[PDB]
Amino acid sequence: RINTVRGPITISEVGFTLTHEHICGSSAGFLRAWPEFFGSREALVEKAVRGLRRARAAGVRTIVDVSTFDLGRDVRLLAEVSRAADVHIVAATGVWLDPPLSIRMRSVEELTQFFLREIQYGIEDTGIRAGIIKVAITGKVTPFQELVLRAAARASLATGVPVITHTAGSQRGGEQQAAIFESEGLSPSRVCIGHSDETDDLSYLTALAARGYLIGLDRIPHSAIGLEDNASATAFMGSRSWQTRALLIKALIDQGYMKQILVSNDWLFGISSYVTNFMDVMDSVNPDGMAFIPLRVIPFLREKGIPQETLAGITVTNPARFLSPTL
Amino acid sequence: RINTVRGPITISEVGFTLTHEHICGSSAGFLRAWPEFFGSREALVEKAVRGLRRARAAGVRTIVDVSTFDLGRDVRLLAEVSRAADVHIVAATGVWLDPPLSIRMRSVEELTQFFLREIQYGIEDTGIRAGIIKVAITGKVTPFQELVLRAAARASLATGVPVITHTAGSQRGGEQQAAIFESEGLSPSRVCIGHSDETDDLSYLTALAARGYLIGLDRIPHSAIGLEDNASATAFMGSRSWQTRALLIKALIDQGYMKQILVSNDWLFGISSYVTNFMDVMDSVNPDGMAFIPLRVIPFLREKGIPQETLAGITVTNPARFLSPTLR
Ligand SMILES: [Zn+2]
Ligand SMILES: [Zn+2]
Ligand SMILES: [Zn+2]
Ligand SMILES: [Zn+2]
Repeated sequence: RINTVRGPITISEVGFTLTHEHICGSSAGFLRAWPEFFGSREALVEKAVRGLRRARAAGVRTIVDVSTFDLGRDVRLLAEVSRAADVHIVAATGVWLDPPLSIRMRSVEELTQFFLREIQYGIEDTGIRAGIIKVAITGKVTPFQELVLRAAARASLATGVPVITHTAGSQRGGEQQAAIFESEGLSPSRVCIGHSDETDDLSYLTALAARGYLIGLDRIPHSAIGLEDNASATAFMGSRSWQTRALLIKALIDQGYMKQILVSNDWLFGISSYVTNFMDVMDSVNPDGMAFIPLRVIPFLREKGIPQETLAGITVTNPARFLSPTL
Repeated sequence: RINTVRGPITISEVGFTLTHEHICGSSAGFLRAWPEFFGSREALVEKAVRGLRRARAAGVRTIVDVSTFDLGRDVRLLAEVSRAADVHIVAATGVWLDPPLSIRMRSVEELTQFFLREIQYGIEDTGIRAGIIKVAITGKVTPFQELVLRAAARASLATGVPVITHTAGSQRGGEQQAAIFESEGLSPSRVCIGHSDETDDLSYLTALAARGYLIGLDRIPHSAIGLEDNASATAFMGSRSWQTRALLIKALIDQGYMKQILVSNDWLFGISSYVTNFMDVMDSVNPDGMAFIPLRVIPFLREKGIPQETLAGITVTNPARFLSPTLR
């Protein structure tokens, strides 16, 4: 069974899954301290519920919210929006790219204990347990990021929950991450090398898929094409089209690696960790929000001749095998 | 009136005040997410209540907890410990040295609105209003720290609540802060240049005092000594004696600026923002905790011939004048 913000669910219940999403991208404590940054907490909830409901109508049954403590994960927000939209949400532990001093001063042993608290006991005082461990690196894995990766591996080995990575910009990084994970004895089948759609290096992608890593092609709608006069949009969303990103899905299928593909949007319904009003920029690029994958990408890939059964295995079977805890 | 974590109090109720203290030095959300780092939340509360009751029995009536959002300020923790210890606690807004992306991506106008929120409306959903604005600088003041200082000056000018600064480094950080605050139209009498005991540069401190700034001599027990095999120690503590720090208090009094002096410990009862068990290092050096000022420093100054009324001016009158919201 898989832990969600509404409690444990069976594999059969998981359904069509978006494996890399966010309700809100923020900072620890920030939503609670300055909700008016988002208009109000109520407005944010409304926007998230509407948008998750549209994804539900398009067939989405589960999302994995890979916001960590330092991304401002508010598991009570997740629970309220999950219940109202009636969509499963898997919450995360781990460490992203903005750890405060209380996190980045910690040892690998301490970080391991923190991840285990969140997986085995619960997040804060809620009893809601994390279903995945999220880590993030910047180009060259820093000494601290390597501690985070080792603790993630150790916590995955103790609990069976999988690890999902943020690979910054387009600098790849999967091979450096995989080296550390394997030095800890972690199976590649418990790891998703995320944001792998940021690169067109098919040799790089295929070699990781061949080792049994899951490949996250998970920022599919992000594109700043047409927004070249907005430097912050280009930096965040890139200059490649969504079709370019989506065609990597086809490319890995064609190389025989359909079982290794996880697809998502990396969307959110509010964001404070970047420039002010950036949510409006994203919303103008992709009005479909989290429904972008079932509404646009799935038909696109059918139109390129990929069988329905193959797309169902990528959107249903792969996420379930990935999320089901496995020692 | 002055806002505390238990509501408004009158100036006469403030009493002997420690104007630069912390219940817990942490990071936003961290006490909620990992209370077992401190043993438990219950263990932290119990230690803080004992430490504050000890301070109260030594004469303290109010502390100013200058923990910002990014220092993990938990006003519910402060309210609980204040009620149990019967010691007033004034809470802070502002930005310290560890702003997350959601804070450090913000404009001066945005940070002004955030500080105003915490002073005028309340912190989080608690209704507890900040009574001071805390800012921190390093070196010669970074562009972001300058933005924070200006937002602080603007929030001070709109509300009358004072500003207290963390002055780090050896670049006479007080003068850079004063120039920025004065460019905004902020009165020096609304500003405490904190951690001014970190230097022995008396001419520098006197000159600031003469301009009307309050001088925070507020890390007196962090002087250390005896902890040479501890690197984290003298990197965060200091290599001076507490008596030499305390003699700056007398030096400024003798120059004629007793009413410009604020004295404190910069203590806490838990800390997660540095090395693990740094709390144990601190407690070993200063077992008096927040009672160090009244138990050690006030007797030391009395022995050096500073009169009662002068000591009461520094510990009761100066903090009341500083904290009372004043648009001048
Ligand atoms: Zn990411
Ligand atoms: Zn993401
Ligand atoms: Zn300080
Ligand atoms: Zn302090």
